[PDB]
Amino acid sequence: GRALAFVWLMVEGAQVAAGGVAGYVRNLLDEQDALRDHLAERGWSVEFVLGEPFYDPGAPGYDEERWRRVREHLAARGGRAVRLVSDSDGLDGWGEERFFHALSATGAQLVLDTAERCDAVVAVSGTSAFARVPGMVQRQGGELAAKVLHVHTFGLATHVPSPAEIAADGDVAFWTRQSDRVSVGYISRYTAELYARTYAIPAAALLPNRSAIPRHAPRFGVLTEERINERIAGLGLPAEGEFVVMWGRNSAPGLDKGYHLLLEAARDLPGVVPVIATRRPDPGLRRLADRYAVPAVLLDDQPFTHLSALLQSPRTLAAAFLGEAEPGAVSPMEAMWVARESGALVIAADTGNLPEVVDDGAAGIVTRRTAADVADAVRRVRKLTADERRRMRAAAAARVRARFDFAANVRELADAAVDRLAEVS
Amino acid sequence: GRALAFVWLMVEGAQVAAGGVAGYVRNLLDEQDALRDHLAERGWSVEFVLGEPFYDPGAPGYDEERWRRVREHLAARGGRAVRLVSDSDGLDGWGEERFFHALSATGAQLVLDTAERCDAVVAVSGTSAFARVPGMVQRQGGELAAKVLHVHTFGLATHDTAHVPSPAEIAADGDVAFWTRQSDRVSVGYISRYTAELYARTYAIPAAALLPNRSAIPRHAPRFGVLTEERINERIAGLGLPAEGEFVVMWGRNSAPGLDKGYHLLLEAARDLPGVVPVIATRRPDPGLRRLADRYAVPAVLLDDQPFTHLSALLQSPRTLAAAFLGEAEPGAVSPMEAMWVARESGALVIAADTGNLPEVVDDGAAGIVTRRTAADVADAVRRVRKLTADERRRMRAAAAARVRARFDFAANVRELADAAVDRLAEVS
Amino acid sequence: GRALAFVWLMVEGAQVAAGGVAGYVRNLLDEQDALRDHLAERGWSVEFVLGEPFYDPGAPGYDEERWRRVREHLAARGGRAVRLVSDSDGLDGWGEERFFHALSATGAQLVLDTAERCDAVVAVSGTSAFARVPGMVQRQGGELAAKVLHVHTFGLATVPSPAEIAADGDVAFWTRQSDRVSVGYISRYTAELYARTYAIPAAALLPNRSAIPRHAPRFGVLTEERINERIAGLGLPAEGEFVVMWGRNSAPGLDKGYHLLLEAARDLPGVVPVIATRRPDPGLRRLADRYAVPAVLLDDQPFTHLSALLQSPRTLAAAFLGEAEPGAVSPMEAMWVARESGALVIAADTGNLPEVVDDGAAGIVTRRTAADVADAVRRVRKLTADERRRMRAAAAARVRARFDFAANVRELADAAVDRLAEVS
Amino acid sequence: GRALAFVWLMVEGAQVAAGGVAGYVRNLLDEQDALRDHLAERGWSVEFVLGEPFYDPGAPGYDEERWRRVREHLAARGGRAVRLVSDSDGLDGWGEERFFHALSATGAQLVLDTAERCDAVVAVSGTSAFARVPGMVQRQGGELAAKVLHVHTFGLATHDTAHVPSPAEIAADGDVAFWTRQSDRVSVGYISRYTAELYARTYAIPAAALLPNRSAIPRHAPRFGVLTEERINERIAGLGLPAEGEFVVMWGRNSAPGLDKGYHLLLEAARDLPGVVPVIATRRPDPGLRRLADRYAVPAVLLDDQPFTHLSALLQSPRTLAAAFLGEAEPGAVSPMEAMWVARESGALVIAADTGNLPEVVDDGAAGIVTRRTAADVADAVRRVRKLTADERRRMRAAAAARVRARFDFAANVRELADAAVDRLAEVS
Ligand SMILES: Nc1nc2c(ncn2[C@@H]2O[C@H](COP(=O)(O)OP(=O)(O)O)[C@@H](O)[C@H]2O)c(=O)[nH]1
Ligand SMILES: Nc1nc2c(ncn2[C@@H]2O[C@H](COP(=O)(O)OP(=O)(O)O)[C@@H](O)[C@H]2O)c(=O)[nH]1
Ligand SMILES: C[N+](C)(C)[C@@H](Cc1c[nH]c(=S)[nH]1)C(=O)O
Ligand SMILES: C[N+](C)(C)[C@@H](Cc1c[nH]c(=S)[nH]1)C(=O)O
Repeated sequence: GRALAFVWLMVEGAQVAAGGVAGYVRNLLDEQDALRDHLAERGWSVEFVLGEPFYDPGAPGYDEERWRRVREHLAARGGRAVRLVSDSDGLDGWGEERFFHALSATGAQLVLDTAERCDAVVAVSGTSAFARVPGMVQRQGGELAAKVLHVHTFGLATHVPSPAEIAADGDVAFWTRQSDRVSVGYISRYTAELYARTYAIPAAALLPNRSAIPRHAPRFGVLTEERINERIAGLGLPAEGEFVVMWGRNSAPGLDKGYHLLLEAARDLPGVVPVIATRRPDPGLRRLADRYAVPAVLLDDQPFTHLSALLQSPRTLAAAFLGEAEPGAVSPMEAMWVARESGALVIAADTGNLPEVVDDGAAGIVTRRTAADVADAVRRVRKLTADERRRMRAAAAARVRARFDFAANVRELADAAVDRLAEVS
Repeated sequence: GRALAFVWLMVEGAQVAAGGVAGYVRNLLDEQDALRDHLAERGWSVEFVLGEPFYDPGAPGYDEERWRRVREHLAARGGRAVRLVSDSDGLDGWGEERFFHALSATGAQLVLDTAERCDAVVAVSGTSAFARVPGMVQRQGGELAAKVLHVHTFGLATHDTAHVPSPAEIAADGDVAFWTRQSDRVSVGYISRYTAELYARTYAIPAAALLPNRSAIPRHAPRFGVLTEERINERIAGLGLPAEGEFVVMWGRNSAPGLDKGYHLLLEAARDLPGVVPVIATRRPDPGLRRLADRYAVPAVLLDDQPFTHLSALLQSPRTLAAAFLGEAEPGAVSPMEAMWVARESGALVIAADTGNLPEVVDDGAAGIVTRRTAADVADAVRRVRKLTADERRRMRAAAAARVRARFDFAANVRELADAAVDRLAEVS
Repeated sequence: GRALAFVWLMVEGAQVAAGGVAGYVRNLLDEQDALRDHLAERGWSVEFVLGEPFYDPGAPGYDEERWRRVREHLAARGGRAVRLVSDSDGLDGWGEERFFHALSATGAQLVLDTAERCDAVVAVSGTSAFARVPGMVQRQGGELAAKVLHVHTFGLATVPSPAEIAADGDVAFWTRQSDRVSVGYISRYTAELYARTYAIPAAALLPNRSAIPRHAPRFGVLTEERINERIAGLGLPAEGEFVVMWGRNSAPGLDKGYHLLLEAARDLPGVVPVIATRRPDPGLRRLADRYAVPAVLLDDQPFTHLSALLQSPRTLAAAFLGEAEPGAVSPMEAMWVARESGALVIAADTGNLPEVVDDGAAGIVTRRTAADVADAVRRVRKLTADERRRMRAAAAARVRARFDFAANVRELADAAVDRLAEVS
Repeated sequence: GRALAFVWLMVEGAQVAAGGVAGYVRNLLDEQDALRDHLAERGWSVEFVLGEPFYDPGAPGYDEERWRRVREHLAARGGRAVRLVSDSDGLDGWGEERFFHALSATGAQLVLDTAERCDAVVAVSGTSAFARVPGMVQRQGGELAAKVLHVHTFGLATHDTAHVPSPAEIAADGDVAFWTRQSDRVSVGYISRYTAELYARTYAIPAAALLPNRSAIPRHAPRFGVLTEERINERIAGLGLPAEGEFVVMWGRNSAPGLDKGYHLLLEAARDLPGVVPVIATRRPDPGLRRLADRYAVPAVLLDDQPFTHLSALLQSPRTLAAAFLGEAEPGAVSPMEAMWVARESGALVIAADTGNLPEVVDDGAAGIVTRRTAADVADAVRRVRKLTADERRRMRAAAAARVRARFDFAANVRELADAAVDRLAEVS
């Protein structure tokens, strides 16, 4: 009576790796053995089942060898990776009604077939593509469905999504209210609040699946001053100036990252040099800096090795996250973590999950989204004594360890799911 | 800037009539001319448009002469009735994804085509089958969509039935809830206290997106006339009622999946009620209730396709103890309102289940008897009606009649909807 | 490279048994050991996988014990039964687009999961509910899909629902498009019909021909003692030569033709129609009296009593007079149970009926008029006892040769294995 | 009994114009008055109704002034233009199941709403997106459906593309093929020899359900006028053409996931064609063609959003050796007919892929050069054009122009459609 399975239903991560869902799957597999050991102590024998839509080898980001490494990793542990029919051509990984409906039907199939051979199943489904899985299983699965707890995560349609997304998320919201076995896995304090209010999700049906980073990954290593300086040598940084760093996607219609707010505020920050690394070159930001006579360094297509060096440089005053609400950005967590010994302190807008990340001012600086507010937040960082920066840097590093550690947060999900199984049963 | 159209998207009401939606269409057509006069005082020239799915002549409740009268009534006033494609047989006024999707698309079409030839449109869509209309119009209709205020109304997917709503119902009502919070031009018309609280608590719809469309009856309709004792006995003489016993009356659409009208509860309770004769009038014959009555050895009069003249007489007869309404989760049933009103002088008192809108109708017990949905509770409710003091029987009858006048008057409630829609339109401009 | 699986995708037959698909599943499992033996000698180790939509225990025909038996039968043989999500409540076993789409998606999933652990798969899918399975596997399954041969069987739309038309049009497209997609025809009639109606290439038509399990006890030869014992309660006249018909009542757009025999009996002195319908038929009563025809009209009769009727030396013929049906097995049953005595078969010239009676060599073909029926009966009466011997033997041999379930499921397996080799 | 409507259900042609369907709508409207006169002689009074899916102003090819012109053109003749709900954003004239199902439902609605006010309707539906309209009308429309003859036409799901048609395309065209066989009132309008043979061989459609709707051009349109050498040079002068080299011209909608126009095949072949300059004018700019030309070091001139005046000049210039049409499976392309006609005096000869309707257009080699769809064959085809004797070049140019006159004249071919539909209408009655 102790065979426990986690079924991870993910739109990418094995055959294809091209975004945040795939990173989640990879950190998951790195944590599998530790999670197995942890749950053995609670008396469960854990296996992992991974479900991913069939991809065509010509899909963007397809990697036959990554698929093979995933399959071997899970098989070596008595788990399995299963490619799922999605009534599609295999080139995308997203779609409309037909894609969502078929992939949810076969994701549900995988859950029930896993329930057939196990004693208990935690089905962790992600995105609108799998949002119908809980209702399909719980409506039709009979005694097998009563072995399953669903945790559906990674976004509910927010108030323009497609009709397919609206309907699928409306379906999972219905089933979360309807069934004791359907929970929403919230990725942040912000989405837990949003979904309770927006979808009338009951508190008892909200379960933590909180976004985090894998703190021990090599890409987060602390760098020496010597290595920092040789990595940033080709970035064209000025010999003088305190850097305030931002990076990410270019601002877009409906996606204001707020880079312009730093450039505007830098007008009133003598000795501050904005350093902004966008996905692609940004002529608009160049024209804005030239108009304001602000000496910004504007980079593009920078690798994280180089952002980390920038963030760690003693010349770097802060890292700024000034964008509109996002539910689960991990970039500010990466900044607080790689700067654990030197460099940036974090300035965060009061939107989305950012206040939670900087602990509402205890591990970083919160600002409203205006140039004057951002200017005042920058000089609040400059005003800190060396000792005060040391305390806030330590607080930010501790906050990542305490709240945004991937190993702890997936353990938190598993414990909550196992606890909820017992309570429902 | 004066041509205002109400577009009513209704799953029945002209070719087909079986339940409350069709009664609603009859009610608004009877009130249309008065509504036109009233809205003209508020500065609008009002036209009515009715969209109903094409039906096959084999459909239950089909009457092509009713379709003729409705189409001609509307045409004589410059309005129109329009039969709507729903990608189906036409043999049923419900369906799944294909039915909902095609009907919402063509209902959306009718809205936008009306918007193109008018200055403003109030699009009143009813039930999950049309719940996607607001989103289809507002997503794709461009400038024509900006002339429309949506009011989506009537029954919806809920957590209050043992039968789980279909995926199509769940998706559609999720879609319209999304659009109430996404669009200034998408409101829901609550038909009852029960649906209003459901919109806020289940669907998280903001209070500003709620508009009144409260279930009600046309009190002055001749079919609600008080009857003489002679005319009562005349009408019930051909119903096969036993010479002895007191009647508990029920009527309505047959129970079906997703629609538990609770007739079986009265039959069950009647084997503990020795002098009680259930009288159950369903739209269609119902062999299933006959098997239940037989199985229980319950003497019950099971009727079908009864005209309201005969139901009214049954409700007013001194031989009738009660009329019972035992639906699992009525969103906004008007039949208990009809009983309270037609019995204002004599006859039945109302027994109502403690679910859906029924407690609001009987004023939580001041205007009728509230019962849990079990055979033992229903039997105890019949006994409660029997044991009332004379003063309490008179008081409850008067209170029920007064509640219909104050809360469930169709002329008042449809004017409330229309005044709220005209105000909301002014707000969004 | 020797692991072969047959994946049978069926809307019923384990959790639920109500119609012909369930009977097919039951006869197939009885034949599994023989098929395994037969295919082992062709170099294949054979596993059976059964996929059926999840049913609720309240579904009509639900039997938890039949489900357990099928489960044990397949597990004992290294196979499995798999219940399939169909995005439905589990009460029906049929539905619309949502049901067809989900059930085909998970049917396709079961095929591909089977292909992952085997070397070759024959995916036998049935009815419009699984008709999208070949397309979903072959469009998206990659290298796993190239291990699969699809045989889609049990009906193409020939007024069906939009969902049936679309699903069957999809599989027709895929049968033309893909070397790995075949249509399993159940009769000579449907093989011709699908070639003409759906432009199915000849190389994509594969036999899955309807048949009966000849050796089932329900087809046992009865002594005259047992025959007379079983028909004693049927209210048969002391005199008269019977012409027997049985099956469903005639319904709108599905005329079984019972009235044609009653009308023809007006011109058949000494012939007594015996008609056993599913439910009582007051219309047939009204019509027998109108014509002063002495008919025996029965309802709800078990095959034990039908078989006794068909075997009685008093029975002249069994008649099958309805409009086109693609794969009726009732006339095969009549030809088989009368192999030693009783009825010879009269068949309308519709659907699979001419094939069944070998176009007159194993029975009497008739046009669907009362005069033709009466004439057909006269021809049966005219036959000498030696000609009746000839035709009864031809009819029994025809069932053994063409309508034997064990042979026809072997014929399917051999055709699919040959097709597999040819595609590689 | 004289009121006849043609309902044209078109995925583009008013709000949006990019390809052949929109060109057909334009040709049709210009020919409307002559069709009305001609059908008046056969006893019918004819109205045109146009249905096109709602588009957002951001859709490619959108022009609000074109929409207004079409709407006024039809209104002035007592007809109408109707934008149709398709349950989509309006950013694209295609989609999957949702788009197909909603647009077919509202197309069917427009057909039936037209049948209610007319005596007879010819419903011309185009492409897979409307292929379910005949079945939707005929299944559910009752007496109104009995006034309609359906003619379904244009591109469809085939086995002739490397990209497999989508499930929605396969289902919809399977559905119209079924209804063609099931209903006397459902025909398909073949636009080419290729689609006629495909209807019969792929979809088993009976020959009596096929009516002609053969792709054609309005030869007398001013845009097909012969140009002087001076006017040719003035129009080509602003296109950035190199001083030296002979041109091979292509133009059309950009290639897209289910639409391989073969532009890349010409750029490929040009690596083996030292004196040849490809000139490719796509509706939209096309970064990918520039990357391919750069990768191949081919000095192609890549144009976008060119007016037909300038394409005509390119095609007539003696510097132009050929116009190439290299689509994978054109159901009925008219662009080769435009080249054959406008170059009747000078300029291009036509190179046509050996697939789709293209071999029929060039009379299997008598009116142009047929090529297999490979780079090596396309380059061979260009060389074959160069090596023609003077007599054969002259003869081919004349044969090409004569073929358009004889087989691809729009005024004759749209009259042929209308006469065949009117004949078919009489037979079903
Ligand atoms: N005359 C008659 N009217 C009926 C019958 N069944 C239902 N109705 C009417 O149909 C309407 C039912 O509406 P409601 O009580 O709101 O329930 P709904 O049918 O579930 O919407 C009422 O006006 C009933 O009086 C019947 O058998 N005979
Ligand atoms: N002026 C102009 N017309 C174009 C362009 N691209 C396509 N067309 C016209 O659009 C129509 C294309 O129709 P056709 O050749 O049948 O191909 P389809 O687009 O695949 O239907 C023809 O009339 C073309 O001349 C362009 O870039 N400029
Ligand atoms: C099918 N259904 C969901 C059970 C509803 C549909 C409906 C009809 N009237 C109203 S309100 N809703 C019903 O019939 O009550
Ligand atoms: C999307 N599609 C199937 C590739 C077609 C649709 C179409 C547009 N015009 C015609 S004809 N068919 C196309 O764009 O050519």
